[PDB]
Amino acid sequence: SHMTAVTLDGGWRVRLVPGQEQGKTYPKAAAWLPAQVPGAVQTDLIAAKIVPDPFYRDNEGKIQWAGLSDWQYQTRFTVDAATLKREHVELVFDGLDTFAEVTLNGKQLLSADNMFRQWRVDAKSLLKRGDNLLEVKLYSPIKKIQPWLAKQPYALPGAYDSAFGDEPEARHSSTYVRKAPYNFGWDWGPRMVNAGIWKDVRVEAWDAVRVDGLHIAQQRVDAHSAQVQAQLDLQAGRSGPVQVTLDVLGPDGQKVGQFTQDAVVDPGQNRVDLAVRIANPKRWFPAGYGAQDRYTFVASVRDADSQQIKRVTGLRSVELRREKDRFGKSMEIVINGIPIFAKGANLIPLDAFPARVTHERMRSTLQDARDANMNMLRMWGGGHYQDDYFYDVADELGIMIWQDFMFGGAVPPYDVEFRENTRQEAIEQVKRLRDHPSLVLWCGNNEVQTGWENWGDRVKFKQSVDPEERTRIERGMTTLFGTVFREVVATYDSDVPYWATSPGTDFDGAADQTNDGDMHYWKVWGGPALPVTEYLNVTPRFMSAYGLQSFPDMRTVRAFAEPGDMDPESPVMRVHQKFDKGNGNKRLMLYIRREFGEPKDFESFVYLSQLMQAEGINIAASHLRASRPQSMGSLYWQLNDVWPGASWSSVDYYGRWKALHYHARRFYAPEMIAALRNDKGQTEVSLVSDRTTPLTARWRMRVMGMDGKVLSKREEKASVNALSSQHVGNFSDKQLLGSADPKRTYAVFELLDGDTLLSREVVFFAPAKQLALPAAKIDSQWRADGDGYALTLTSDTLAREVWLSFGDVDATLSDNAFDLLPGEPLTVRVTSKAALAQLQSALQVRDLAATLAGAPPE
Amino acid sequence: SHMTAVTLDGGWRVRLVPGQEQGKTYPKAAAWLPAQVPGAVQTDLIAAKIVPDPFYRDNEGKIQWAGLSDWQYQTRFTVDAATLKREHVELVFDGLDTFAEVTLNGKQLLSADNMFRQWRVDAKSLLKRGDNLLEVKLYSPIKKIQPWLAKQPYALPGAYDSAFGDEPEARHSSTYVRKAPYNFGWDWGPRMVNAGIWKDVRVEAWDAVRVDGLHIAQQRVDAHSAQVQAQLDLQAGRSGPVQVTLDVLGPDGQKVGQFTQDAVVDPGQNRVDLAVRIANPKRWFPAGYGAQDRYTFVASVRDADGDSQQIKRVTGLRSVELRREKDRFGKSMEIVINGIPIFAKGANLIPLDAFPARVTHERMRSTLQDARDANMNMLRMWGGGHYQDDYFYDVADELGIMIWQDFMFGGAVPPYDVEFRENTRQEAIEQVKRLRDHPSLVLWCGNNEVQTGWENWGDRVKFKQSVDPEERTRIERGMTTLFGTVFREVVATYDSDVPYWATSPGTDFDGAADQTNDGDMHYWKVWGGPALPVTEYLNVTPRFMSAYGLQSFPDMRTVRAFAEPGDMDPESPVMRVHQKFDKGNGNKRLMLYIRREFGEPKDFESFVYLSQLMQAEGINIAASHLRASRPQSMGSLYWQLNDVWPGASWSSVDYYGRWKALHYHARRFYAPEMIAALRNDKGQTEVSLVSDRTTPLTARWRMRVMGMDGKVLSKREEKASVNALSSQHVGNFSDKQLLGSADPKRTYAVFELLDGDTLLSREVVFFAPAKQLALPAAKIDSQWRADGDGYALTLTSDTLAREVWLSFGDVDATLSDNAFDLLPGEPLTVRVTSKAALAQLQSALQVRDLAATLAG
Ligand SMILES: OC[C@H]1O[C@@H](O)[C@@H](O)[C@@H](O)[C@@H]1O
Ligand SMILES: OC[C@H]1O[C@@H](O)[C@@H](O)[C@@H](O)[C@@H]1O
Repeated sequence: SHMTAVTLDGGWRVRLVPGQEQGKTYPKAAAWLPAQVPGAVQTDLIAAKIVPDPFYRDNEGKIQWAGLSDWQYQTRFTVDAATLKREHVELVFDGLDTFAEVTLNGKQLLSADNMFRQWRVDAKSLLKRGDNLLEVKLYSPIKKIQPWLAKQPYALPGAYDSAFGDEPEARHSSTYVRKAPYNFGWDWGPRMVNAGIWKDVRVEAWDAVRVDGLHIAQQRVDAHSAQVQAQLDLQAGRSGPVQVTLDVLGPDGQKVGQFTQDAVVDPGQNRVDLAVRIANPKRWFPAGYGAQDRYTFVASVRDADSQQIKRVTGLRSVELRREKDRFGKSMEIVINGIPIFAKGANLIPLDAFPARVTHERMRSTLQDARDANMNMLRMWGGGHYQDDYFYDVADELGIMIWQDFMFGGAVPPYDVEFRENTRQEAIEQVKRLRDHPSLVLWCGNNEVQTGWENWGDRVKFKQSVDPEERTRIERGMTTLFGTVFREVVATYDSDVPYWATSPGTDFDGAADQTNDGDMHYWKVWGGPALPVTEYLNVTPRFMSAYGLQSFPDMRTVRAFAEPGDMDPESPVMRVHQKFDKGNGNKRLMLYIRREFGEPKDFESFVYLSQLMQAEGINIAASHLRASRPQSMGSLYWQLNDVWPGASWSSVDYYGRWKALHYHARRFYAPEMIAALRNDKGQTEVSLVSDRTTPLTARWRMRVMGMDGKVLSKREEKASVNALSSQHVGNFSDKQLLGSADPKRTYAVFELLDGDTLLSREVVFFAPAKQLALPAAKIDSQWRADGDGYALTLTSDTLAREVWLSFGDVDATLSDNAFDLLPGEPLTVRVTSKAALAQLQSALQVRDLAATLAGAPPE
Repeated sequence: SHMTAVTLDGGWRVRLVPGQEQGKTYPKAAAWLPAQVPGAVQTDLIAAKIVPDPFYRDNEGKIQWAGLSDWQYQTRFTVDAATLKREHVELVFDGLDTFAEVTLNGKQLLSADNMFRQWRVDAKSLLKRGDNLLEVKLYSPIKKIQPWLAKQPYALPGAYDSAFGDEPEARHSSTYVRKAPYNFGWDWGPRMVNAGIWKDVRVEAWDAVRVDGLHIAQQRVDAHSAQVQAQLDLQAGRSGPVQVTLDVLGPDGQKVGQFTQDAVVDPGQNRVDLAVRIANPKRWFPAGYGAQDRYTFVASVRDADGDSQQIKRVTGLRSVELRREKDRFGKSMEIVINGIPIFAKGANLIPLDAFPARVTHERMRSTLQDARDANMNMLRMWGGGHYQDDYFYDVADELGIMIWQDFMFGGAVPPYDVEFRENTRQEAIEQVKRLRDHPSLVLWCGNNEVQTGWENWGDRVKFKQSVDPEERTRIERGMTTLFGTVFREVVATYDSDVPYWATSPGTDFDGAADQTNDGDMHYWKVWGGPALPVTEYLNVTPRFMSAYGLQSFPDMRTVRAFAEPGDMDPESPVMRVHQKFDKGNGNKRLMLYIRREFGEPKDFESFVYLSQLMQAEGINIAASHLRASRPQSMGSLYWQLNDVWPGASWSSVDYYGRWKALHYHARRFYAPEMIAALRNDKGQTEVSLVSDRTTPLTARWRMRVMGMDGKVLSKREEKASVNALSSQHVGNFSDKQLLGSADPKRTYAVFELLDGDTLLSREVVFFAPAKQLALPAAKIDSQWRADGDGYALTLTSDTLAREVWLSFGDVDATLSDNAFDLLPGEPLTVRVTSKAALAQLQSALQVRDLAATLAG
């Protein structure tokens, strides 16, 4: 009949290839173990209790040997009556990580060398009735490449040194292998050089025609119409007639149209195209700009006996607008003719072990983005291309994906074999992902050009080789990221833009400029470690990375640590800090101390760390939105985590929100007031509106003594054009304070519609550690709210950065890390299965002033 | 209703833009003078007798001012009431050379800055009933670019210095303007920095829909079927229905398919694609590999008003593969057409005139027929020229001459600014869309010699090592983007069934340019550089040879056309002006090669003939060697086919279309079945039977060793079976075996390939340079016979006569053969084609041979 597929994900065992030193050291791993597919031998070893959980305390080093070893997977499967007589029977590996040799009933069947490629092999003649034996050998990429690398004239500038000394300094095998770069350890992740059959394996069988894919190519989309072309790829083993029927369903569920096309297919590849025009399309818009409407395209193929394939897709135009203006050349994402200031963050993998990521976690990550008012995530090139399901959720929720190809910043080799291996990966990933409306941009890599131009080790490298070799290496990069990826996108996903490298100017000129293209800014946190107010002096056309570190939630810390470890410079805490080769808690202390002095205890440390991060990023993100149209994007580093540890994330490994993620919802709000005080004692006030209509609204400013008294009060009408930022005042300290003590005085700025409160920013005139913050009495009052509750908070005085917690009880909050103002109640919604009485007793309430009180000197 | 178009080519006049010093110097140019459109102001001046013909003697210099000046074209044209009532009225310029500013009824209309671009402009609101005043101002690219260039930190390497000192040394404006590189002077052509409206101008008007193009996109083609997509590009002003009908006609003009598609168009651009599958297609094949079968696709577009417009494409169904596979010689490079690996046999094609606008269809056709007649299957259209006229490509489709199409970059390092890059991208798009449906265009190529120059030419090396390394990286990046990304992407987007090639010679940016074991090669160590003996050709065997050559002078009639008796000396000022290699001192290099083989020419006419013999025989060695080496090499494109003006060059056919000896030899060394008998410098003669047939060749070959005095020394004959598409070595003979102590100065060997009694191919081998031989004194008998339209001329020599050359003074006549060897006693009949009377022909007939030329 039609094609069939059977998944070979069960019955798998695994062990060390016989003869390795690791087999003597780990004899249990020399014998067969149950193996997960999809999975990793690493997680297989963990499940079998041969090694302890590498995420817990200091166990990271105990599993490093597995990445240095060669592995042998085995399974047995049966092929039945019907299957063996089909005209085609193929084995299909969706993911082999990475250097793989596949054997079927003892005969060599496939060599593989790309974690991101799908491998399809003709199996029919080698199969048999009943028991078949499938074997997959996986070779350590470190062990494989290093002996070859040791013999080379030079090693290309790579990624991170091994903390375990199993690779030479500045001689990294990772740049020579198409494998997720973060597997080799990063500056927020452990070194887990995974080996695995990390995606599904199938037996597939078919007769006359195989349906190789469906793509809805959008040719032009506007409000009047969408002209699309449904493109069907068909493999035929012989020449014959086919009949294709295409059904098109609206977002409402209605029936838009039915379309048919007859064709004769010929042996090999065949393309059958059906044009569809939709009048007055219900287009797909990013979050905050309308509905995430989508159409469904269902095609059937009758050959000489039918077959079904379905594509859900969203109609929209995408333009990367780069227009000359007074700040140079712009960079802005334009969806359905709407210029969208990009609001979001950088997305890294969801786990050190990618095969074990649940749908729930993928969905949760995106819903977190959504709830924090983000409209774009950048999928950073040091990770892996995501699961289909992840992209489904981004389509549904309206989170735009800026999709890096998976180059993380190492300098690639220029040999043809590497290039062509990478091309086929690119083609496969672009074909896989192209029909997701959320995928609006493709980007060749993370930071390769800017590293080559600005990082000391690249600069030293490129000047130490002969200039003729430098040209070869640069020609390699230019071709890979300027031609190969660009052409794959142009061929297979032609309606979306391509970008050579982030950050860059698409190879027009140099990387990382402030008046053209995008920028990653790291002079704050990294490098000279400048004060966070320096963020106010940087304004590129698009900021695609910047950030600050903080510790995860308390619950998360207890999850990888035990009381003996509860110190910023404990061995276990050090292991969980990956920045600045293990001594990055000093950098964190630097920033914490500047604003808050010395934390009283480890609890306050975690909190202050999250405040330092949250308040720092608020400065930058607000500054950038306020600068429109000078800037048109803010993607902070980073959204998420791979493991329990310190990082730049706003949401930790267990989905727990940091203070940053709650602040993010505010500074990314559709209507926002920015009031940002610079180091010159100048406070600039702007009203920002992402609305497509005019905003008629008022704003007010109030100057307050911390003793509770009002000093001055101003209010004005405001008319803000659509999609703009309007500067509405610029106030020196003298103007705001008069002779009032800066250490005892603050300012409140609010934006209102009618008198519904849209946004608020509270301004201070000194580092918090120098303030005379009042001691707040905060009043709790609960109330049923259906399945959840309403918690109302009232403070007699200013309370800064109020943090609500419930110990180990499970409850999430509509808001947290907020300011309370004198006599002004704030109600949050508490979601929890726990009863009112238990949330009563569990509730802990922390604030800045109470936290700073009783603190030691520095 | 349906779109209408009026060509605005009549009634132009032209003059210097007022206010220039040249207006004082050339008062007649300051006044209005008739202008020809298409044309050049240069040729308008010549027609007006304001300057003498720059092709004649040393008149080149007298017209240089015109390239340094700004020009004002003007014409009046009428627009009727109906046109003004169409929904759309546009002016279209197919070609402005180059920096142009267009004005209509005194209002600025269009700025243009690319010779190779088409410019369409909305004109309707500016037009008026009755008379309209159209003006085009053209600005000298030199005068415009040089003051800017002078303020730059460096100038990019590229092109030729001005022999007239009107641009500083190694600071060339041409690099920065999109204009035919050879206009600024080249090493076989004069400096004619043309300004002109050099292609047609039209007023076009349309209502509901404008049909912007038809393209037949070949998806897959084999013997069993061709799956194609007829792609219609429709411009609409308003939303509404269209019905498209498509007729498909086979090579015999009979309908092989009929198709219908309805669609609704919307404002702007629309694509209507019709899938067509042709069962058992009659595919297009290159010359020598079958018929040049073509299908005609006729589309009719009924718009929403119910009006119909027709558009047509004649095309050829064929698969093209650039096959590059690892083998014992490295990595191959061969073009494969309809599954047949074709050894490429041909030459490099340059423009047909220094003034491309006056080239006739007749000259285009004749150029391609010459190639056909010399057994060529491929011309490379070299990037220093211009994209050719539509008609030229039609004729190539017709005759089966494949075109290797360079984009028009000739070797200069280009600047890396975005504006230049995007200007060029639009030129690429427009050219690829215009040319894509010619089956003859089988490959697109980024440029001529940019990479190999950058890597191997002293001035580029010096230049790139002199700038800051960060600047070197910026320039290299600009190149790699332009030639590696932009052009590749245009071809992939708009002509995706043909291969793209970043640069000739090269490896497509995989690695370095000009390798012997990967990609193609331009080889110039013979003629150029160290100037090696021509037998060194036997030592050079790249995977594909896409340029190489030797110079010669043009036909004596062509020489007489541009020089007078007083000028007939190779070092006369006039002959030097017409020698453009090495700053006019190329006759030194020419004499080097001539003297090496033949000694000192007797007189000037002997100099011309020996120059042609030197070139013919030298190229013979190389071309024969490359074919005999198959599959090590899989292409021979010699530099060059043709000329842009009368002068010394590497061409085999001169500016007036007169065949040189090389062209007659080319027909022999490119013959489908060929015997190669090649003696190297160590006295070893390798004999190969070369067969381009797609079937086994069952044949015999033979050899006869002869004394100059007529005696027969030895003979041997042998049956041979030659595989399809192959070269078979069938002997290697030392001088000792061939000569057996006979004097090498007094002995020759004849090699022959036969099929049955039919002689297919003959090679005559010698054992010493001609100037060392004891060539016998030949007595050549000639006898004429009427042959219907023309005449049969039978020549019979009593001794060997080498390289017999037939001519008729200034009497016109063409020959079926020339520059041939006569063997003692063996008559050769040549067909003589001529309007002239037999009486005049017999009277004018001159017979030259090598021994008599060398006899002093
Ligand atoms: O250093 C924090 C992060 O900053 C980003 O810009 C990239 O360089 C990442 O690879 C890195 O992990
Ligand atoms: O030197 C003769 C010719 O050689 C070719 O390879 C190119 O370099 C041409 O530009 C040149 O005119």
